[PDB]
Amino acid sequence: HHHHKRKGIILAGGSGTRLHPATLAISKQLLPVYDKPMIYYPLSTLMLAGIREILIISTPQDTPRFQQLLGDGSNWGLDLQYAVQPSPDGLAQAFLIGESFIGNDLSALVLGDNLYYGHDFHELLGSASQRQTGASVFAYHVLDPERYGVVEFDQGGKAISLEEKPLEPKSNYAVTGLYFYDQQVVDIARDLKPSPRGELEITDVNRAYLERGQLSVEIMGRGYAWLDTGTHDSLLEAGQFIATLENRQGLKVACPEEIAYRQKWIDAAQLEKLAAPLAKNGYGQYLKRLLTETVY
Amino acid sequence: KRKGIILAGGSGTRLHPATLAISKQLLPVYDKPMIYYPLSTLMLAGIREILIISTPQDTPRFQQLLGDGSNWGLDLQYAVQPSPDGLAQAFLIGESFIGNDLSALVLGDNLYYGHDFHELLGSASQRQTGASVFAYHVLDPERYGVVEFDQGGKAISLEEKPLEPKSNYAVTGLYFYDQQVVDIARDLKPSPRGELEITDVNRAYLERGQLSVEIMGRGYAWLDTGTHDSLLEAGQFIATLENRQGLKVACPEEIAYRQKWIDAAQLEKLAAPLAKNGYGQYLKRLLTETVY
Amino acid sequence: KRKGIILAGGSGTRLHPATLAISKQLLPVYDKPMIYYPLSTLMLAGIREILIISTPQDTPRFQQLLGDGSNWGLDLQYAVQPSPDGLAQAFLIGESFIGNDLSALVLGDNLYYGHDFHELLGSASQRQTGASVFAYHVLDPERYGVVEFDQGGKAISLEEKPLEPKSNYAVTGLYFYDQQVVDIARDLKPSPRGELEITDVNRAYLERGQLSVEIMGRGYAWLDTGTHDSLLEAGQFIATLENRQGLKVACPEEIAYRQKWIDAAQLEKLAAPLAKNGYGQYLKRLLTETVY
Amino acid sequence: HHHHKRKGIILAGGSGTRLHPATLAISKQLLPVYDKPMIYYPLSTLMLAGIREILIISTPQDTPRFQQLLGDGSNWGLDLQYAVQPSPDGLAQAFLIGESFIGNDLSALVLGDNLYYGHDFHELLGSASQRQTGASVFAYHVLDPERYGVVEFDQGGKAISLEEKPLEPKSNYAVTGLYFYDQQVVDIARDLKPSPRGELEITDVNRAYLERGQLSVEIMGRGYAWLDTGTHDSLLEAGQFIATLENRQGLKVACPEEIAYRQKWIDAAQLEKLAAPLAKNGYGQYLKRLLTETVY
Ligand SMILES: CN(c1c(N)n(Cc2ccc(Br)cc2)c(=O)[nH]c1=O)S(=O)(=O)c1ccccc1
Ligand SMILES: CN(c1c(N)n(Cc2ccc(Br)cc2)c(=O)[nH]c1=O)S(=O)(=O)c1ccccc1
Ligand SMILES: CN(c1c(N)n(Cc2ccc(Br)cc2)c(=O)[nH]c1=O)S(=O)(=O)c1ccccc1
Ligand SMILES: CN(c1c(N)n(Cc2ccc(Br)cc2)c(=O)[nH]c1=O)S(=O)(=O)c1ccccc1
Ligand SMILES: [Cl-]
Ligand SMILES: [Cl-]
Ligand SMILES: [Cl-]
Ligand SMILES: [Cl-]
Repeated sequence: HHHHKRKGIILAGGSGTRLHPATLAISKQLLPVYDKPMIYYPLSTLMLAGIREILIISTPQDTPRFQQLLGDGSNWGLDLQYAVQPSPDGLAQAFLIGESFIGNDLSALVLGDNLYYGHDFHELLGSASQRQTGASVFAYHVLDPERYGVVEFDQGGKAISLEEKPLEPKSNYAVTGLYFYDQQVVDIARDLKPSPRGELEITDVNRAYLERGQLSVEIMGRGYAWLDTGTHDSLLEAGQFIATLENRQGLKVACPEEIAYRQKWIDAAQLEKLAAPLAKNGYGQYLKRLLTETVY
Repeated sequence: KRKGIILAGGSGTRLHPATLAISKQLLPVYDKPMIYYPLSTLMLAGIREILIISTPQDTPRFQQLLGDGSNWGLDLQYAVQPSPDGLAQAFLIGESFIGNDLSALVLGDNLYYGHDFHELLGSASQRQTGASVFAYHVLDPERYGVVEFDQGGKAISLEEKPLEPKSNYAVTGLYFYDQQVVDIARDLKPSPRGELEITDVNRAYLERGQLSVEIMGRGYAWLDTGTHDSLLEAGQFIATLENRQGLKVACPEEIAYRQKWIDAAQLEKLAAPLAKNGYGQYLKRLLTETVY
Repeated sequence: KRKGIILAGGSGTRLHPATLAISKQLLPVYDKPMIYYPLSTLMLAGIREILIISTPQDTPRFQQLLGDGSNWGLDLQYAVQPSPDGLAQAFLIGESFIGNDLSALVLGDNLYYGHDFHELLGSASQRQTGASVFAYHVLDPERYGVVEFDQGGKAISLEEKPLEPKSNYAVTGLYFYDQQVVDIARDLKPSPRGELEITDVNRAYLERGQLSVEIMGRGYAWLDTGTHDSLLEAGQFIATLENRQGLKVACPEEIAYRQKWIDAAQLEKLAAPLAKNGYGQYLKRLLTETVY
Repeated sequence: HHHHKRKGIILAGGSGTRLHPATLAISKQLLPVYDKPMIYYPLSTLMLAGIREILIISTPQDTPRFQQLLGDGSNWGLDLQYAVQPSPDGLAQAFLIGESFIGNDLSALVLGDNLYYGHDFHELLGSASQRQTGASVFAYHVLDPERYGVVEFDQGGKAISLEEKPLEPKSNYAVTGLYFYDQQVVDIARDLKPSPRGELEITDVNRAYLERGQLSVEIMGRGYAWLDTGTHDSLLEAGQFIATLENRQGLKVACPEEIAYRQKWIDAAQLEKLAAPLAKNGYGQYLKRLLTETVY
């Protein structure tokens, strides 16, 4: 039968019991990093990549809290839809849950607990999303590559293997929780078998693209900060890091209102209304300052 | 016998958007939910029957977190504050819970630390008549109830958020009352800023010579949770203590255990669901380590 | 009468390159030089005659920083440790300074904080015979002198950096001795790792039943300065206390002032050269504020 | 009479009494930021700009400590010379003190207490130093522009005024403590008169270049961190910021040995020797890892 843009997914489900009891009353991706909820950072990340149709995947328990926080996205020039993940059966599951949302479009997956910062981050995202076929991932040098998907490179910089949490990592380059995919991903994810843990592995997805000669791995250099939210200690460092940048600059990191404003998905009048309910705190005052300041 | 209340109500829009999705006192300070700290404080004071007051939206979540308390040897109840009309409203909402008993109120977002905290709370809770509060030296007393002392160290006035504070001594968020507080609370009128003021309660006792203001010395940490920057500093402070010591601040299960409100067997069971993380490992280690 | 020693000697190459240019105990923890903290500790213990031992390179700089002590009502002297041959060498270098008197040793990079620290030090310094030390629960006891206690709480062994620690109780860097320590130090032989061990001194008193090990409870902060990460945590801990309180930890001038070793007029003069910064402003405010 | 590259200056003199008593025993620029002395960061910054001949200006009291720390630079492929600043008479004084060092060459001034971090920092420095005439400065958005030299821009992005610590800043763009100059600077600095404070102002120097149509002002964007070392509080945040980046990555910020190595001012054998004396700590172990790791 005859036939004739990129959608975003934020996976913000269960971190199981790993951070209990801190996370007994709410999901991790609603905990604040400094002044804003965690999910603002990966959300702003998708927005920075130019993505406006976004699916937020969470637990059944917490979907209402995400919905209360973010609405349908139309205040920030977005359309946000919602899906639930009954059981934390792995990251690749986002594509089965997100199958009808994705449709026949390209996609991007971002972990709902991943924080990024740096210069020309916009352009780094822009190059990944412009690649219309294949998958694109980012490799970041870390102290503890054993905890991550690890990329092995040959002498000419070419990616030649991927291993999920190897005990003896071939390099210190970890695959970050930000992923760009073409229209082949749903089918790749549908045919995965659970790993020995009992999860549908994103690293198997990425390996399938690697075996087709269609995985781009770009370096996210050391001049970027890819922050750890894995532990209570790392969470605290993430808050301190953002607080230090924000107090130094009088500018915010991953303020979604700002990113919409600079993308011109919202205008001055719209942003002025969003500042009204928050006028008596620093966040609404910050939104108001953005209306009459040129920031390069 | 003394009953406890934790007022863990709404902090307006002051910390939005971080508190949009959920109330402050369910956010963590480092490894545990903020409310673990004031709950632990009441438990250290020997108080086992405790009323938790939160917004109507968040009461299910406090309930889900803490249950009826029986697993930690407590008897928890729950009640709602529909609107943030002032801290003294705790005694009106809590009137039937209190009954004819002595009471203590702690604010749901106040963190305490220090040597002999147990005996400081115990000397306040043993005082069967009158009211006991604590005064603590702060940088910014305008934000609090401010105690003025005469040259003999005797408290002579209390002012709520004065524009010109008389000293740097702030009343902490921890209050012990006798059987008169309910009746004093019932007679309160709203202040200029629309609230039933805990400070007017304390002023009623001060006017009868019945307010014991004890100094919480500079060797105690009373931590600030009122701003994003201070919520952060507190996490860092707790983390530095717990990583130095291999011991936890305000772990309710440990406090129950050392009060002997639960025995070894029950603590073992509590450590089971969390066995794979540090928090349950910590509980397990408490069974066979002597900590002075 | 009891004399003090601060051992502020070399920490090898362990923290290089940060300590290449200058010794650790002249680096700041937040607003003040590390040594202000242990010096303040000795002063809180009532000790006014104090010997500062540093490397030969850095003694001029300790001298330049602190002078003879007379401006703060102290009597400071100085001596050198040519090589880091162990903490017990303090008593050999310090032999003639000590004379026939009681002594206390504090390590130059140890930070203490807590309620009733004054009375904890005072009960140790009042014990005119034997030796008093403090045991503190830590995560990593292998790094320290480790106390083992029997079931009655009585100390029964000390091991320096054991591979298999018997408890989590570390001996802190703060030691009170009677008139026997010099003679015990003189008889020490170097350990396998080439040092005159403070732990062998304490073991000599333990074998005579003369070692008082008191618990420094979990409500005290004994902060770690041994790593870059811990030096940082300490700055953050001090900063959080001082910014919350508008009061300083281990300001020597305040301690002198409250001991009444200097009077109002002398404190005023001390606040003059620093008047344009917070540290001198702080000193000036101490003249006309009552702090309990 | 007939005639026929860029030198660096680090100003690391007195911060007066402002941080006393912390700075009573040593100068500020020898205090560590996390694991390394402060002066390593601006030094590495000059090295990143490709500058190998560098003059360190300090107090007479502390010149030996700087010399003990850094030597003559030949271990790191540099030549380091030393000068003293008897009295803290302003930043522009570096050019009178440095006059014979500079000679007839181009120059760069960096404050000895300035910390920078970000992606493509190398390329940002490269563009400033390639400009062979005029001066080049960097403008950075900050919360407290009143404390700094402030750049005013017109509607087309063009710099039109500079004011030193204005009470009512025309923008939030502060001039950073990193400056590139052509051969005119010594003469400009010689003819300055002290300000009402009694200092030779770097902002007057920069204004003189602006009045000649020869000041380039480039934006150092918000994706860079220009950290504050002005206060005990900011110092502590600077240490936390570096510690968080370093523990996350297993890579160092402004390790001078590394920068020399990557510039190829030193070779593998030379770097191996520099690791020998530090082998039992993390810093020497880090130098050793750099010998057999490819880091992009
Ligand atoms: C610091 N960054 C940042 C930047 N650069 N910007 C400016 C910006 C926003 C949108 C566009 Br279109 C181009 C520039 C912003 O408004 N908020 C930001 O957080 S970032 O590009 O590194 C970043 C963006 C989104 C999430 C996390 C980091
Ligand atoms: C550090 N403190 C503390 C202490 N002291 N203890 C020991 C202890 C617990 C219960 C009892 Br009856 C006696 C001693 C504990 O198990 N957990 C603690 O967090 S504390 O008394 O300052 C404290 C207790 C509760 C909440 C906040 C601080
Ligand atoms: C916070 N502490 C402290 C206290 N408590 N005081 C008050 C004080 C000082 C001297 C005396 Br005689 C009695 C009380 C002070 O002036 N400075 C302090 O730093 S402390 O006793 O825990 C302490 C003292 C000295 C070094 C480190 C901590
Ligand atoms: C994080 N940065 C950094 C980087 N990028 N590098 C890598 C690098 C070093 C030299 C060259 Br030629 C090209 C790349 C490094 O070895 N150490 C560094 O600190 S940086 O460019 O932002 C920087 C360099 C020097 C001082 C402060 C920051
Ligand atoms: Cl980079
Ligand atoms: Cl105290
Ligand atoms: Cl204690
Ligand atoms: Cl940028």
